[PDB]
Amino acid sequence: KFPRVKNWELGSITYDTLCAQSQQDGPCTPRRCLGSLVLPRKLPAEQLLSQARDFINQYYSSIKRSGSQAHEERLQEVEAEVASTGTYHLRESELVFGAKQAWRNAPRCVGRIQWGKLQVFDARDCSSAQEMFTYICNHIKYATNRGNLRSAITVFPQRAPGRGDFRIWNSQLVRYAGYRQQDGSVRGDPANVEITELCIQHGWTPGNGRFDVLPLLLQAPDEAPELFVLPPELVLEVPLEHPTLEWFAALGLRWYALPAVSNMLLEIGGLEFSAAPFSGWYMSTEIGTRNLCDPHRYNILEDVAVCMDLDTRTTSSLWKDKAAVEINLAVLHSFQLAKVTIVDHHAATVSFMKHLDNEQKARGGCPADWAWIVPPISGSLTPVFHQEMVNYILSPAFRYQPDPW
Amino acid sequence: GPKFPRVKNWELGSITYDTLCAQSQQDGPCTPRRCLGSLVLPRPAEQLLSQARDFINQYYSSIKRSGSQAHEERLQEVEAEVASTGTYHLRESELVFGAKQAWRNAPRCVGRIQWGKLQVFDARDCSSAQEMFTYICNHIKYATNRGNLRSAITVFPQRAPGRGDFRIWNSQLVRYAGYRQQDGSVRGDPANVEITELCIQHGWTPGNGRFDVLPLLLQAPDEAPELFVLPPELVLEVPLEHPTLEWFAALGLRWYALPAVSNMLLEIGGLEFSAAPFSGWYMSTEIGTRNLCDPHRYNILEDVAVCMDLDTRTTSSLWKDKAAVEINLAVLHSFQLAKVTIVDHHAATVSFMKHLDNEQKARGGCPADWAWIVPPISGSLTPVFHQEMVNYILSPAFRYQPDPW
Ligand code: HEM
Ligand code: HEM
Ligand SMILES: Cc1ccnc(CCCCCO[C@H]2CNC[C@H]2Cc2cc(C)cc(N)n2)c1
Ligand SMILES: Cc1ccnc(CCCCCO[C@H]2CNC[C@H]2Cc2cc(C)cc(N)n2)c1
Ligand SMILES: C[C@H](O)[C@H](O)[C@H]1CNc2nc(N)[nH]c(=O)c2N1
Ligand SMILES: C[C@H](O)[C@H](O)[C@H]1CNc2nc(N)[nH]c(=O)c2N1
Ligand SMILES: [Zn+2]
Repeated sequence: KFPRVKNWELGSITYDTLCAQSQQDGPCTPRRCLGSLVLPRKLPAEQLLSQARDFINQYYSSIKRSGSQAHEERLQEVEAEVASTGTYHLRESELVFGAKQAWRNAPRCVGRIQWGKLQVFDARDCSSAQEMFTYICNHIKYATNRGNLRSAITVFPQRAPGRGDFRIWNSQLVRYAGYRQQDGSVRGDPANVEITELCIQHGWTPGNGRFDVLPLLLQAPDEAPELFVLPPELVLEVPLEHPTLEWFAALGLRWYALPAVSNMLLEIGGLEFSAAPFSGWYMSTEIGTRNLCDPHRYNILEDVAVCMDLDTRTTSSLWKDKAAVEINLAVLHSFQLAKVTIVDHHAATVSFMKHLDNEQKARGGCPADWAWIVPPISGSLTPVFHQEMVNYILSPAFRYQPDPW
Repeated sequence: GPKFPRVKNWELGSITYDTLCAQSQQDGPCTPRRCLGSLVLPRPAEQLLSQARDFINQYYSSIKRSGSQAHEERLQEVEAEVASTGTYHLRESELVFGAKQAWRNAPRCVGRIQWGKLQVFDARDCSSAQEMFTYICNHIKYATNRGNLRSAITVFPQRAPGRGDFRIWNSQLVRYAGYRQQDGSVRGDPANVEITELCIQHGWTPGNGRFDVLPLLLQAPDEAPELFVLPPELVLEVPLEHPTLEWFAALGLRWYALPAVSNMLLEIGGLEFSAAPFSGWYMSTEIGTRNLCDPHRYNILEDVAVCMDLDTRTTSSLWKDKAAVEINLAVLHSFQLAKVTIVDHHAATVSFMKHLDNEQKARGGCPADWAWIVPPISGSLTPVFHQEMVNYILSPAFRYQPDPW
């Protein structure tokens, strides 16, 4: 009736009962599993009222004031506001609780042990792209904290029935340019070709390097996006070198300290926050393995292998595996040297097992997407490989949304 | 778009639609509410007839005689036989076709580019445990072929009306003993503790090494199972050494050549072959990553990292990743030196991508279990990591079944 969940390394079993709290359908059916898909195909008063009620219930329960006078009266306010206006507004503490919960509920995040520690900036009094820019700079400054990174989210004004959304066009707050060449190849980050071209077209003067930090395209409702250059001093970067391989630094590779996602929608109690960028810190495999070694990213494996004089002629010398390990080591080494927060995939997955255990006792379950939780190198060397996981959508939630153009 | 799952490759940017999933007649464990794709384990007159009719239609399509006189005569023959006996029997060529199709349909197999090349040993005349042993030995000789391995399956009599099943008790034809020690530790393969203890219960005199080959426990209908020692000359093994680390040979590690699953049930047109062991050749990660490095298997990572002089006190030295690469390289190198067929995870996943493309054209999709297809080291370094996959159950199929004890 409820899934039995087993860890195959330790032989232990739990039962997920939290999944019964889901009211939002994923992509799978009994005929076929679509759990490996990156995006869903997918991309009213009575229904808003019930999501609103359920969330306010979640909130008064968390502060143990469930059933109290304040609880009853808050349910009255939400109802009164919805019945008259078709929408409502959260109190700041509710917002803070909802933001933490959305992160707690995020199935693709291996960093959730940290979920209770989140600085929430209320930017709902934002009324212009210029104001968005100031809030975003304050966030970057707070979060970066000279390398001692602190989790944060900034929440811009919710979507409203009448008008366009507040949006940040960039997928992250820091992104390196990707310049398409005559010969179809890319200079810089192939993942950002399209945003790079949008920036240029809205007036940005492009450089010509592999690691040019992009400007931000910020959009206030029903207005053209505006371009804002991040002051170079706010964007902490880490030059990559290797503990033992001297030539590695001569690759001139680097990455930014702050992973801040800015294209996801935050849904809390039926309300939708179309711009609500959040940041934590990197797990090294995001940089070392994916951003640098994906064939459709910086694609440096071969280059590194040749520098290592590895036998490139044949897959069976495991040249790819050997080069990837060294690149992941260089990332860890460099971030440690620069005193910038980072976590390796072993430490991260161990803390996630602890999180799974915490959540079992607290909530009777934890929604997790095995394909995203298990790291991109050394999967079975981490405890999460051997752990069964149930994936489902709880609300508050972070969600994908269409690109504004 | 088409009303079938859309399937994307994120490396190449290419898109397909899976129409083959419509042919699924059996539910997996997922629902709209929660994905359970990461679970290792899942869970007749009128029913049999339709399963039979379906398989016969499959057979006649595969030979392009769909709707033909022979086709309608076979259908009639099948229902008459079911009508008077409650069961029916496959023609030889139907068995060969059904076995290949069960392999082709197996979502957890990365080796399926080879599916059309299977030697099908028909053993449906077998009537004793002694004869099972002869068949199995012949299978082992043929499949091993002095290290030039050839895929094969031997099929024993199907399940019958209230009569007992043919079963091989061992989970594989080759398994190393796992001896529980006084201190609670295990000498040998911890995977095989239960089967080892069953062997001793049935009169096997145990050894005391890390790599003692187990005897087979074989069961003819309604008989206690009988014990048979494999003649050592039939069991090809590869001593493990490393191409540059000279001390690696001194570890005395080894693995057997022939991976041969013996506990699975082969289902064809409603008929159930409870003993139908099949074999191919290893992908190297199966030995060097899982069998040697799993914490609950030989668990050699630390020992090898110490020999390599790694810093095992901190996760961030990537000592685990480095040791695993070398163990994997030692597996590849040693199999190559010994002239025993093996495939590395790069070559294997490349060939699985070719298989995906052949099957798109031939059948409009391919059922695939992403968590199983992606190798347990170097995941995103292989092309399959970036390939979305649709998982569903087609028949003919290999299924898990209860242990006979
Ligand atoms: C505290 C440090 C954190 C670490 C080490 C971490 C770790 C990770 C990793 C490795 C991923 C997968 C990224 C990828 O493969 O591209 C991820 C995804 C994600 N994380 Fe975290 N996380 C952290 C904090 C946060 C915070 C503060 C939030 C929100 C408040 C968050 C919410 C999410 C969401 C929604 C995803 C999925 C992103 C997507 O689908 O594009 N995480 N996390
Ligand atoms: C030809 C060489 C082959 C290679 C390299 C290969 C590769 C593999 C690998 C790596 C696995 C996963 C094993 C694990 O993680 O423990 C697997 C599973 C599987 N393969 Fe193959 N395969 C081959 C041939 C075959 C053959 C001949 C058959 C049957 C006719 C077969 C059917 C299966 C099935 C049913 C599974 C799932 C086993 C289970 O769930 O226990 N494969 N294959
Ligand atoms: C807070 C935090 C901590 C550690 N890392 C990060 C960065 C996460 C980057 C996730 C980017 O995901 C992109 C690129 N690869 C899969 C794809 C999934 C996706 C698709 C869409 C439409 C939006 C989105 N945010 N994510 C953020
Ligand atoms: C033909 C071939 C080619 C390459 N490799 C192989 C070996 C496959 C061995 C798979 C063993 O599976 C076991 C051990 N790990 C997960 C678990 C799944 C499982 C469970 C059960 C009850 C039966 C079974 N056959 N498989 C076979
Ligand atoms: C197709 C497949 O689902 C896709 O490659 C996923 C696999 N697992 C992942 N896991 C994480 N953390 N991030 C990713 O981008 C991906 N990509
Ligand atoms: C819990 C998880 O499903 C389990 O550890 C799976 C993951 N992927 C796998 N993939 C393969 N090929 N073989 C396995 O045994 C497993 N184990
Ligand atoms: Zn699923």
